[PDB]
This record gives sequence, structure tokens and C-alpha cells, in this order.
Amino acid sequence: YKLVPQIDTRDCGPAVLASVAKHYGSNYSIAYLRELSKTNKQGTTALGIVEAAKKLGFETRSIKADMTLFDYNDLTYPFIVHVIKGKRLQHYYVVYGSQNNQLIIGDPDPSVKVTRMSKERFQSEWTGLAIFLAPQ
Amino acid sequence: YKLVPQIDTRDCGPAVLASVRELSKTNKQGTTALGIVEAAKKLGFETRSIKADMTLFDYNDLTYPFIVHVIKGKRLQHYYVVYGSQNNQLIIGDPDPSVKVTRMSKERFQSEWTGLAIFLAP
Ligand SMILES: CCCNC(=O)OC[C@H]1C[C@@H]2CCN1C[C@@H]2c1cc(-c2ccc(OC)cc2)nn1C
Repeated sequence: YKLVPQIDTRDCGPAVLASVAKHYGSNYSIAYLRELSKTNKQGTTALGIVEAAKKLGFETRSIKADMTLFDYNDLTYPFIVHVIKGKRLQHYYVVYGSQNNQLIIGDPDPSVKVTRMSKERFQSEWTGLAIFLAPQ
Repeated sequence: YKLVPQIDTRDCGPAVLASVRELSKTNKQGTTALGIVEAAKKLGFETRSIKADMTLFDYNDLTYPFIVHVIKGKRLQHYYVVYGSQNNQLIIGDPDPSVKVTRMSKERFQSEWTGLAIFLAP
């Protein structure tokens, strides 16, 4: 699971983006994506992630789902989620898949990176917003 | 229920801040929840933000009014004002000038809400 850790506090949005591109081929510098995604001091908005994704030639959709979303096997990984971690309100993960009760996620937090996560935990952080991407 | 409707598709954050003009690190995409907070702190507010679920509305302490981050269709950084939980239905304010204040079912609200609530007091 090819994931790009962040470094500046604000980078999480650019980072999940780039993590996604790598997977589906492309490479892209985070400072660039900062400027594309209109990431500012307080991270990126959900919107910013989208516009950007579109401009890298991605077919983007976003939805409000609930946990049941993960009961459906055609779910095309990877994709992005908006989550809340403690005081980080504009955080995001990459979702790679799910062997077991558990999700394979990538937290651009360089101290976490890719990791398994329980669904209780995930539910409790996840905003319901998912952003699905595929190349055009 | 004092609510200030918005004008541009971006003002929704400033608009909910209207809580009893033009500001606060609000860029071309509405705002971040972060921005709403900082701002609220300016204006002299004590700000508590938390991830909740619907059980939150089971709380008799619940200090209305307060703010929520919700998704409306493809408006991903939208927000409402929550005025009260008078029964199985909520009193909300949608800065969307075509909606403004309105009752809302909890199934509907659950379906739009991101879980994020931001509580303010002077
Ligand atoms: C600043 C004004 C609000 N201050 C505040 O501390 O929170 C408002 C109320 C609601 C409720 C009772 C007292 N206080 C905090 C309480 C609450 C509910 C919840 C809650 C947390 C998680 C939930 O789902 C996962 C649900 C509710 N947390 N908390 C702290």
C-alpha cells in the first residue's frame, strides 16, 4: 500500500491525494498539491480535495455513507475519507481495504502511516464522507 | 431563532457564526471547522467541538444554540445552526437563503450530519 506521509501540519490533504495517485500510477509533489487543493494553514477542505482530484484527471465522487458501506464487496479501493482525530478536525485517511472486522488505512501522520483499524474506532472518527476516485 | 442567510457559495460558515460581516479565514471553499473555531474564540467565545452521534440529543444539558458540520448533496463544507431538539425533530437554520430556519426529522439530520458539533458560549 503505497502511502505518502505528511510533514507540515497542514499537508494531510495533499498527502492522501498523492498517496492515491501513486497507487494508480502518478507521482506528484506535495507543495504542488498544497496549491492545487487550496490547502491553507488549517488543512484542506473536503471541496479542495475534490477539485484537485478532478484536475489530476480523476473522476470524483463524494457521498455521505454510514458503516454499512463496508458490507458491500464491489467497493473499489482505494479511496479517501474525512475523519476527526482528537483536535484534528480536517484530517483524512486513505482506505485500502478490509481483511476482518478491520480496515486497512493510511494515516499521513508519519508516526502512523498504514495501519489496521477496528470499525468501532473508525466509526467514531469518520464523518461519513467518502471520496471515490478513478482515472478518466 | 435569529439566523443570518448567506449570499455567496462560501459564506455559509460566516453565516452560521451569526448566532445572535465577512471575515475569518473563509476562502473560496466555505471554511474548515478549524476556522469556525478560531473565529468563535475571537468574538470572545468559549469553544468546545466534539465528534458525537445522535445520542448527543439525549442530553438535558444540551446548550443551544450551537453549530454542526453537515453535508448537503455536494456541499461538503456546509453547516447549520441547531436551535432545539423539540421532540423527534430538530430546529435548524440553513444559511441557504432558500431554506433558512426549519424543522428537520432526525433521520434526515443523521443522514446529513458529520458528527461534528461546535458549542459556543460568551
Ligand atoms: C461550550 C458549550 C458546550 N459545552 C460542553 O461541554 O458540551 C455540551 C454538553 C453536552 C453533553 C453534556 C455536557 N456537555 C458535554 C456533553 C457531551 C456529550 C458528549 C457526547 C460525546 C460523544 C458522543 O457520541 C460519540 C455523544 C455525546 N460529550 N459530551 C462531552
